[PDB]
Amino acid sequence: NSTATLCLGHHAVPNGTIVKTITNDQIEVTNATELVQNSSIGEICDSPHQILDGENCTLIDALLGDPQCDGFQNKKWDLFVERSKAYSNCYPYDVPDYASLRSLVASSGTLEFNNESFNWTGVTQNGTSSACIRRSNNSFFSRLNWLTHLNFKYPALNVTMPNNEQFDKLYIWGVHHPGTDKDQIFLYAQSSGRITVSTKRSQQAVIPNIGSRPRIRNIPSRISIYWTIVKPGDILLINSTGNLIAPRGYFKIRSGKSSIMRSDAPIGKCNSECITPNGSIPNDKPFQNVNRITYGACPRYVKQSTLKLATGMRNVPEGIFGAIAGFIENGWEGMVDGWYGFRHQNSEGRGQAADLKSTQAAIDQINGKLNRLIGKTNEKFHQIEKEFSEVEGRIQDLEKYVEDTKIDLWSYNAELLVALENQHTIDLTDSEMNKLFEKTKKQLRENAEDMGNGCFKIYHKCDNACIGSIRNGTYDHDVYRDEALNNRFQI
Amino acid sequence: NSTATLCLGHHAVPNGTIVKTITNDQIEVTNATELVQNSSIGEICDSPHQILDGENCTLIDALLGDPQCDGFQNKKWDLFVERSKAYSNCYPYDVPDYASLRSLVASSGTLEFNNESFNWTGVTQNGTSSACIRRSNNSFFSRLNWLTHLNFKYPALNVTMPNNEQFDKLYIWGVHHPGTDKDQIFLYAQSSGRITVSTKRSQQAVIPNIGSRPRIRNIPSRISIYWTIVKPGDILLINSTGNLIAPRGYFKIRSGKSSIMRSDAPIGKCNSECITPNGSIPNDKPFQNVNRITYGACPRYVKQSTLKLATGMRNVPEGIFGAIAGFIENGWEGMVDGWYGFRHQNSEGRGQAADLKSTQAAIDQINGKLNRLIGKTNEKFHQIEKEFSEVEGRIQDLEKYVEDTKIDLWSYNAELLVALENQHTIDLTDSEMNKLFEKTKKQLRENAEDMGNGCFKIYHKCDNACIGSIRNGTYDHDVYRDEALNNRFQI
Amino acid sequence: NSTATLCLGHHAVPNGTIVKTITNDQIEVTNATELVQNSSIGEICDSPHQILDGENCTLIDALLGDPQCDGFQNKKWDLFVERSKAYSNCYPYDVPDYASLRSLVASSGTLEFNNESFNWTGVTQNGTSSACIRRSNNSFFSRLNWLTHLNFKYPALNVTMPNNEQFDKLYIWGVHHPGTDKDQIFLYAQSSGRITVSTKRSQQAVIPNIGSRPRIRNIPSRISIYWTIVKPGDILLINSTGNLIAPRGYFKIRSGKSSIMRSDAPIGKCNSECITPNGSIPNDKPFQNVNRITYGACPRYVKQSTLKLATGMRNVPEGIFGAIAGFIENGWEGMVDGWYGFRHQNSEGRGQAADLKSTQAAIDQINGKLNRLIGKTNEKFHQIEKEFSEVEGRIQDLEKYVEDTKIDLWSYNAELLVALENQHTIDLTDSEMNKLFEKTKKQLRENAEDMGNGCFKIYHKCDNACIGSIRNGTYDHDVYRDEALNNRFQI
Ligand SMILES: *[C@@H]1O[C@H](CO)[C@@H](O[C@@H]2O[C@H](CO)[C@@H](O)[C@H](O)[C@H]2NC(C)=O)[C@H](O)[C@H]1NC(C)=O
Ligand SMILES: *[C@@H]1O[C@H](CO)[C@@H](O[C@@H]2O[C@H](CO)[C@@H](O)[C@H](O)[C@H]2NC(C)=O)[C@H](O)[C@H]1NC(C)=O
Ligand SMILES: *[C@@H]1O[C@H](CO)[C@@H](O[C@@H]2O[C@H](CO)[C@@H](O)[C@H](O)[C@H]2NC(C)=O)[C@H](O)[C@H]1NC(C)=O
Ligand SMILES: *[C@@H]1O[C@H](CO)[C@@H](O)[C@H](O)[C@H]1NC(C)=O
Ligand SMILES: *[C@@H]1O[C@H](CO)[C@@H](O)[C@H](O)[C@H]1NC(C)=O
Ligand SMILES: *[C@@H]1O[C@H](CO)[C@@H](O)[C@H](O)[C@H]1NC(C)=O
Ligand SMILES: *[C@@H]1O[C@H](CO)[C@@H](O)[C@H](O)[C@H]1NC(C)=O
Ligand SMILES: *[C@@H]1O[C@H](CO)[C@@H](O)[C@H](O)[C@H]1NC(C)=O
Ligand SMILES: *[C@@H]1O[C@H](CO)[C@@H](O)[C@H](O)[C@H]1NC(C)=O
Ligand SMILES: *[C@@H]1O[C@H](CO)[C@@H](O)[C@H](O)[C@H]1NC(C)=O
Ligand SMILES: *[C@@H]1O[C@H](CO)[C@@H](O)[C@H](O)[C@H]1NC(C)=O
Ligand SMILES: *[C@@H]1O[C@H](CO)[C@@H](O)[C@H](O)[C@H]1NC(C)=O
Ligand SMILES: *[C@@H]1O[C@H](CO)[C@@H](O)[C@H](O)[C@H]1NC(C)=O
Ligand SMILES: *[C@@H]1O[C@H](CO)[C@@H](O)[C@H](O)[C@H]1NC(C)=O
Ligand SMILES: *[C@@H]1O[C@H](CO)[C@@H](O)[C@H](O)[C@H]1NC(C)=O
Ligand SMILES: *[C@@H]1O[C@H](CO)[C@@H](O)[C@H](O)[C@H]1NC(C)=O
Ligand SMILES: *[C@@H]1O[C@H](CO)[C@@H](O)[C@H](O)[C@H]1NC(C)=O
Ligand SMILES: *[C@@H]1O[C@H](CO)[C@@H](O)[C@H](O)[C@H]1NC(C)=O
Ligand SMILES: *[C@@H]1O[C@H](CO)[C@@H](O)[C@H](O)[C@H]1NC(C)=O
Ligand SMILES: *[C@@H]1O[C@H](CO)[C@@H](O)[C@H](O)[C@H]1NC(C)=O
Ligand SMILES: *[C@@H]1O[C@H](CO)[C@@H](O)[C@H](O)[C@H]1NC(C)=O
Ligand SMILES: *[C@@H]1O[C@H](CO)[C@@H](O)[C@H](O)[C@H]1NC(C)=O
Ligand SMILES: *[C@@H]1O[C@H](CO)[C@@H](O)[C@H](O)[C@H]1NC(C)=O
Ligand SMILES: *[C@@H]1O[C@H](CO)[C@@H](O)[C@H](O)[C@H]1NC(C)=O
Repeated sequence: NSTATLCLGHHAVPNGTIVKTITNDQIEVTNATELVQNSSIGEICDSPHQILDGENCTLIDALLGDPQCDGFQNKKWDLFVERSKAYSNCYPYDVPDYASLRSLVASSGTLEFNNESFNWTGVTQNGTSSACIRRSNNSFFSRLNWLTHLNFKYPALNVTMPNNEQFDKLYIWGVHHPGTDKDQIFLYAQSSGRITVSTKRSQQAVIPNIGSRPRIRNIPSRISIYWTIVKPGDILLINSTGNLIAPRGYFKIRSGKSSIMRSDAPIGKCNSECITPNGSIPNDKPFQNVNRITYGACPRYVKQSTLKLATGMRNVPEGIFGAIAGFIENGWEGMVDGWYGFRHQNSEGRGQAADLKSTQAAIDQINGKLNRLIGKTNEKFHQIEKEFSEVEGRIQDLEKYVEDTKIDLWSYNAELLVALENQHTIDLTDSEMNKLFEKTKKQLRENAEDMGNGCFKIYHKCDNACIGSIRNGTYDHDVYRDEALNNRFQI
Repeated sequence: NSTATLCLGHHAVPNGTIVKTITNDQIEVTNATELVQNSSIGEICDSPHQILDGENCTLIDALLGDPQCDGFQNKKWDLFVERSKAYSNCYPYDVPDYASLRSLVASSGTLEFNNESFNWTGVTQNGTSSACIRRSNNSFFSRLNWLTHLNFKYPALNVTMPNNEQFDKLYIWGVHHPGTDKDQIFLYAQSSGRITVSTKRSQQAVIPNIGSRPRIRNIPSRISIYWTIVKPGDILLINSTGNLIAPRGYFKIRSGKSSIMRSDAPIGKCNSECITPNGSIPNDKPFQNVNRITYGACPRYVKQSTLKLATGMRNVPEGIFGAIAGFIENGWEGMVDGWYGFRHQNSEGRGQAADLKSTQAAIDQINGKLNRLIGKTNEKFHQIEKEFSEVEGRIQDLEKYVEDTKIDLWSYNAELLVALENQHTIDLTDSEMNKLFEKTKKQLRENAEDMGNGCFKIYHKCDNACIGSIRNGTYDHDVYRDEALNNRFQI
Repeated sequence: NSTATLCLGHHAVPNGTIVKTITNDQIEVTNATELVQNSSIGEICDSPHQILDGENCTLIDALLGDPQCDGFQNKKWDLFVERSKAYSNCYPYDVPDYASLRSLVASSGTLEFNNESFNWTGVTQNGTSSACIRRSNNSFFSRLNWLTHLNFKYPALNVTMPNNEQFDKLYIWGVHHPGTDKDQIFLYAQSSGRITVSTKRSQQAVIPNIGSRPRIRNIPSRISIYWTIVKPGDILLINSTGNLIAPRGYFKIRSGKSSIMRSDAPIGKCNSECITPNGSIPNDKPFQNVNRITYGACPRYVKQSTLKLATGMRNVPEGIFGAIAGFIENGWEGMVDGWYGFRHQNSEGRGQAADLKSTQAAIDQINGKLNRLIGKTNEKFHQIEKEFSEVEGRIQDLEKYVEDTKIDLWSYNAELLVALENQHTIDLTDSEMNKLFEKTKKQLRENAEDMGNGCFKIYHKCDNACIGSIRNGTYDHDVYRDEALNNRFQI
C-alpha cells in the first residue's frame, strides 16, 4: 500500500468467430469478415450494363429475323439474355458451327443491319412460307431473301458486292434443302442446285441435299445457315444455280465488351455491376460461390462456401510474441473503448483506460489488408461457354478442363490468402500488445518490477495523476526513484 | 557456490536435413518430410476403382464388336486401360474425329447395348467378310449390320426409329467404301450409293468413295464410322441408296466419373485411389512427379523432383527472435525427451530436464501445417489427353499449352508453399525458445541475472527441489530475495 | 559525467523508395529493385537463337516455293520471323486449316526437302503460269508439280510411294480449281477431275470446284493446299483423274524448340535469350510487361507496369519488433558504412561506428530473396497464337480465354510475392536491429539502464577503448560493476 499495480491488457468479446490459420484449423478471433459472396437477389439488374432480354427469341433467331423477333431490329447490348423458354417459329433451320456464329454476334453486341441492292435479275424474289407467318400472312426471315425460278427458269447467278466502306461486313445467307425432288423442281426448275460464295480470301461451296428429315412443326425440309465476313477492299461473290437463300444486306460487326448469357432470372429495375445467371451479385467481396458464369466487375469464382478473414485479435475470454494467449492470461470484456489498455490499482482505487495509439496501430494494419481485398474486383466480359446441353467430345473436354483448372487455382489462392493473412493478423495484434508492454516497462525504469502476467508492481505511491502520466508518456521516473529503490531493495 | 546456474536450451540431432526457405537456399533443420511422390509400385491396383483391361482391344474395337472383343459386351468401368500391344482384326475402318468418339464413350463408362428391330425390307442382312472371322466362320462387327442387295436390287431405304425412352441413345453406324466399281455393283447393285441419317436437330450426309487404298491385312477397302445421339422425343431417320453399314441397336450413354488411360502396367490385386500410367501411387503427399496423367484422388503433378517441408527447428550442433542459432550458441544432442529444456548446475550437481509445454506447443503448430498438406488430395476423373502420337497442329498446340500452363502454376505454388512454411517453422520454433526464456526470466525476478547465452546466474543456494520449482512454475522468489539481493549488490 | 551514453541505431537515406506491403499500400524503404521489365531495345538479337527473317515471304510461301523465296530452300531455324509487309507473288492459293500447317512447320523448324521420283506416266509435267514468274520466265511453285493432259488424254493415275526410311515424311500437294469449264478441258481434258490421296491410316478426297472467284493479281482461279504425313512402314497413294497439283518429294519433319513469330522489329547483331515481337528484352527480372508473346528464356508476362521489391529497411528520416520506426525515433543519414551501429558520448567525445555482423546478417537474407527471384527465368518455345486478324468464334474464344486466365494468375502471384517479401524484409531488418539492442543490453548487465529510445545510460566512466570493447564483444562487466552499482543505487 506504499505500492501500486499497473496491468497491461487487451479486449475480448463474448461472441467470437472461428477462423483458419497456417498452423490451426480452428482459432477464435474477436471479429472476422466473409470473403465469399454466396447469394444473389435473384434479379438481373438492368443497370449499368445495357441488358437485352431475348424473351422468346434466341440471338440467332433475332439475327435471321424470325417474325416474333421483329422488335429486336438494329438493337445493341452489353449483355444478351437467352431464356430457356425460347423457341423458333419460322422456317426450320440449322447452323453448322452454330456456337461460333452465336459467339461472334454476341461479342459484336449489335444487330445493326444495312440493306444492299443485289442484282437478282432472272429469278423470283421474296419467296415465302406458311411455316413463317408474320402479320397473319405467309412470310419469311426478314433478313433473308428466298429466290425461286421466274418463268420456269433459274439462270446461273454470278452476283457481286464490293466492300468499299471502312468497316467489316457480316453477311448471313443460307441453302435450302427441299424434302422432295418434286419441290426442288417446283421451286428452282433445276434438278440439283449449287451454291458458292467467295471473297478474295475464302470460298464456301455448298451442295444442297434433297431428302425428308423428321418434321419440325410439320416441315421435313431444312435451311442450312452460313456466314461470311468481308473486309474493306474485299468483295463478296455469289454463284448459285439454285437453292440459294439470299442475304438482303450485311450486319455491322463491332468489337467491344458485349456478350451473351443463358438465364431465367427476371430483369429488375436496379443497379449492379456483376451479373450471374442466378441474378446480379454484390462485388464488395473478392470471391464468390454463386456461379462460374459471370459478366462485369465480378468476384472470382471459388469452390469454398465460406472464407473468414480475421479482422481482430485472438479472442481469449474467462502469437509468436507470447503476450496474447500467453503471459497475459485473458482478455478484458469490460474494455469496449479500445483494443489494448491499462488497469491499475492504487491508493485512490481501481481503474481502466484504453491505449489509443496501439489500438489505432493494429486497426490501421488490418484496414490495410482489407483495402487490398475489398472492392477491387476485375472486369470480365465475353468468355467461353461453361455449361453444355450436348455431348461433343474433344473441344468440350478442353473447355471444361480449362475452366476446372482455373477454378482450382483460384480456390487455392483464396485458401492460402486467408490462412496467411489470419496467421499474420493474430501475430501483429500480439505484437502491438507486446510493444505496449515493453514501452511501459522502459518508462518505469528502476521504479517497478514485472510480475510476469502483464502486470507491474510499482514500488512507490502512485495516485491517479501519476498513473495517468505513465499512460500518456509524461512519467518522470527520477521523481520517484529514491522512494522506489528503498522499497525494492530492503529486507 | 552460494550461487547456481540455470541454462535454457533446445535439442539438436547428428543427422540433420537441408531445406529451402524464403531467405536461404540451404538451411539445416532437425527433421523434414518429403512433399513430392516420386515412385510407383508399377502395378495398377484393381481396387477401389472398377478397372477394365482392354488387353488386345481398344475401346472403339470393343464398341464396334471386333470378334476378339466379344467378352467385353455390356461391360462398365471407372477406368478403361488401353494397351500399346492392342490391334484390330476385323474389317479395316477409320473414324473421323476418332478422338471425340473414344472420349465420349470412355466418359460414359458403359458398353451397355440394346438391340432394336429396324425394318430392312428389301435388302440382304448380316453381310459378312473373311477379314473378320469369329468362330472360324466369316463374320462382322457384332454391333453393326452389313446390308447388301436382294435379288440384285437395293431399294431406297427410309427407315425410322423414335426415342420414346427417358434416356439418350448412342447410335453407331458406318459407310462402306469398296475398292472397285465392280465390288460396288456386286454388293449394292447401284453404281453410286449414298447415306443420310437425320434427327430433328441434325443431318449427317455421307457419299461413299470408291477406290483402292493401301491394303490393311490385305484389304484395300474401308468402312468409315459415324455416331449420332438421339434424345427422348427425337427420332433417328436413315436414308440409304447403298453402302450403309447399319446399326443393330443403340448404346446407353451415361454421365459419371469414368475415363480411359493408355498404359502397359500390369493390373495388380491391391487397393490404391490414385492411378497413373506408370502404376498406382500413394496419395498421402500433396504433390507428385510421376506422371501428369492421373485418375482418382491424386497428388498434383509438379516439375520438382523433391520438396522438403521442415518438421523441426533449425539444427545447430557442436530466426527472427535471435534465440536459436542466436544467443543460444548451439543445440543439445543429449536432449532426446523434448525439444526445449533446462540444464542446471547447483550444490547437488549438474542436471538436464525437458520442458513439455513448450515442446508440445511447437509440435502442435507443425502438426497443424501437416494437417493442411497431408492426406487431402482432390479427385479428378476424365480430363484431356496429354500425350499425342500424331502431329495435328492448332488444337493439339492448345491442349499442350493448357497443361503446360497448369503445371507451371502448380509447380510455383508448391515451391512458394515450402519456402514460406519452412521460414515460418524456423521462426515459430525460435519463438517458442524465446518465450520459455522470457517466462523463466520473469519468474526469477530480482534473484538472478541473464548471462547473455541463455543462462541465468541464480544468486542464491538452489538445491534440486528449488531448481525443480522453477521448471514447474512454483518458484517463490520472495523466499530467496533477501539472500539474492545481498549477493548481487555488494563489493 | 561519471557516466556515458551508448545509442543503438540504423541508417537512413535522403532518397527513399515507396513499396507495397501486406498491411500498407505506401511505405518508404531505403532501397528497392524493379521486378517488371518494361522496355525493349527494339531489335531482335540474332544470337543465340538461329533467327530466320522471312522478309517478304511467309513460312507457307517459303514452303511451297514462291520464286521470291528460293533462297530459303532447306533452311532451318529456332525462330522464323514473319513480316507484315510480306506478300505472295505466285499462283493464288488457300490452305484449309492454314494455321495448323503453319504451326506444324514452324515447330518442326526446317525446310529440308528431298526430291522423289514419282511415276507420272501419261501426263504432262512441269505445268507453268504467268502468275508465277521466276527468272523472267513463266514458272510455278518449286516444290509442286503441275500435271496436265498429254495428247489430250489424262489417264487415271494410281501412284504410290512407300516410306522405307526411319523418319516421318511431310507431303505437300494441292488441287487446282479452274475458273471456267473451258480451262478445265484445256488443262485436263476431263470435264470434272477428282483427287484422292491415301495412307494406311488416312484418306483425303478432294473434288475440285470450277468457278470464278474475285481476282487476286488478275487470277480468278485457285489452288487449295493440303498436307499428309507418312510414317515409316506406311505408304502414300495418289489417285487423280485430273486437277492434281503434285508433290516433287517430301519435307523432313522434326521435333524440337523451333517456332514462328510475327514482328516488324529489325534483326540486330547482338546477343539476348528472350525475344518478343517488340524486340529482345533482358531476362534478369522475373516479370515483364512488354508482350505476352515471347520466345526463349523469358520473364513471365504480367499486367502490372511496375513491382518494387524492397532491398533495404524502412526509411525513417528526420515492424513487428517495434525498434525501427518504433522506440528508435529515426535513422541516421550520417551512417554510410553500415546499416546498424553505435553512437556514444563519453569523456573523450562523441562518436559513431557501424556494426558489421548485424549489417551483413540483414544483407545476406535480402540477397537470399534476390537469388530466388533474379536470373532464374524459364524457357518457352512454341506455344499458341495470342493475336488474331480474323473473327473465328469458338476456338479463338478458347485460345484467348486460356491466355487471359494464365496472365491473371501470374499477375496475382507477382503482386502477392512482392507484398509478402516486402512485409518480411521490413520485419527482418527490424528484427536485426532488435537483436543488436538485446545483445548489447545483456552485455552491460547491471552497469547500465535502457533509456527507452535505443540508448543506454552507462553508469561508469567509459573511455574510447571501453566503448570499443562493448562494440566488439570483449566488455568485462565485472571490472566496472562496483563503480556502476554505487552510481545507480544512491540518493
Ligand atoms: C421417310 O420416312 C419418314 C417417316 O415415316 C416419312 O416422314 C413422315 O411422313 C408422313 C406423311 O408423309 C408424316 O405424316 C409423318 O409425320 C412423317 N414423319 C416424320 C418423322 O417426318 C417420310 O415421308 C419418308 N420419306 C418419303 C419420301 O417417303
Ligand atoms: C493402285 O495402286 C496400288 C499400288 O500398286 C494397288 O494396290 C496393290 O494391288 C496389288 C494387286 O492388285 C497388291 O498385291 C498390292 O498389295 C497392292 N498394294 C497396295 C499398297 O495396296 C492397286 O491395285 C491400284 N489400284 C488399281 C485399281 O489398280
Ligand atoms: C462473275 O462475276 C465476276 C464479277 O463481275 C466476274 O469477274 C470479273 O471479270 C471481268 C472480266 O471477265 C474482270 O475484268 C473483273 O476484274 C472480274 N471481277 C472480279 C471481282 O473477279 C466473272 O467474270 C463472272 N463470271 C463469269 C463466268 O462471267
Ligand atoms: C458480437 O455482437 C455484437 C453486437 O451484438 C455485433 O456487433 C458483432 O458483430 C458480434 N460479433 C459477431 C461477428 O458475431
Ligand atoms: C468487424 O470487422 C469489420 C471489418 O473491419 C467491421 O466492418 C465491423 O464493424 C467489425 N465489427 C465490430 C464489432 O467491430
Ligand atoms: C412468348 O411466347 C409465349 C407462348 O409460349 C406467349 O405466351 C408470350 O406472349 C410470348 N411473349 C412475347 C413477348 O412474345
Ligand atoms: C421484295 O420485298 C421487299 C419487302 O419485303 C421489297 O422491298 C421489294 O420491293 C420486293 N422485291 C420484289 C421484286 O418484289
Ligand atoms: C433419300 O431418302 C428419301 C427416300 O428415298 C428421298 O429423299 C431420296 O430419294 C433418297 N435419296 C436418293 C438418292 O434417292
Ligand atoms: C446458381 O445456379 C447454379 C445452377 O446454374 C446452381 O448450381 C447454384 O446453386 C446457384 N447458386 C445460388 C446461390 O443460387
Ligand atoms: C499526462 O497526464 C497527466 C496526468 O493526468 C496530465 O496532467 C497531463 O495533461 C498529460 N499530458 C499530456 C501531454 O497529455
Ligand atoms: C536421424 O536418425 C534417426 C535414427 O537413426 C531417424 O529416426 C531419423 O529419421 C533420422 N533423420 C533423418 C530424417 O535423416
Ligand atoms: C520427422 O517428422 C515426421 C512428421 O512429423 C515424423 O513422421 C517423423 O517421425 C519425424 N522423425 C523424427 C525423428 O521425429
Ligand atoms: C493377345 O494377342 C496375342 C497375339 O499377338 C495373343 O498371344 C494373346 O492370346 C491375345 N490375348 C487375348 C486375351 O486375346
Ligand atoms: C441376322 O443375324 C442375326 C444374328 O447375327 C439374327 O438375329 C437375325 O435373325 C439375322 N437376320 C436375318 C434376316 O438373317
Ligand atoms: C481412283 O483411283 C483408282 C484407279 O483409277 C480407282 O479406284 C478409281 O477408278 C479412281 N477414280 C476414278 C474417278 O476413276
Ligand atoms: C512415368 O512414365 C513417364 C513416361 O510416360 C516417364 O517419363 C516417367 O519417368 C515415369 N515415372 C516413373 C517414376 O516411373
Ligand atoms: C514443483 O516442483 C517441486 C520440486 O520438485 C515439487 O515439490 C512439486 O511437486 C511441483 N509442483 C507441481 C504443481 O508440479
Ligand atoms: C539514392 O542516391 C544514390 C546516389 O545518388 C543512389 O546510388 C541510390 O540508388 C539512390 N536511391 C534510389 C534508388 O533512388
Ligand atoms: C539497391 O539494391 C540493389 C539490390 O541489392 C543493389 O543492386 C543496389 O546497389 C542498391 N543500391 C544501394 C544504394 O545500395
Ligand atoms: C521486298 O519486296 C519489296 C517490294 O514491295 C522490294 O522493294 C524488296 O526488294 C523486297 N525484298 C527482298 C529481299 O526481296
Ligand atoms: C520437270 O522439270 C524439272 C526441273 O524443274 C526437271 O528436273 C524434270 O526433268 C522435268 N521433267 C520433265 C518431264 O520435263
Ligand atoms: C458458278 O458460277 C459461274 C457462273 O455461272 C460459273 O463458274 C459456273 O458455271 C457456276 N456453276 C454452275 C454449276 O454453273
Ligand atoms: C509491344 O507491342 C505491343 C503491341 O503488339 C504494344 O501493345 C506494347 O506497347 C509494346 N511494348 C513496348 C514496351 O514497346
Ligand atoms: C576489442 O576492442 C578493444 C578496444 O578497442 C581492443 O583492445 C581489442 O583489440 C578488441 N578485441 C577484439 C578481439 O577485436
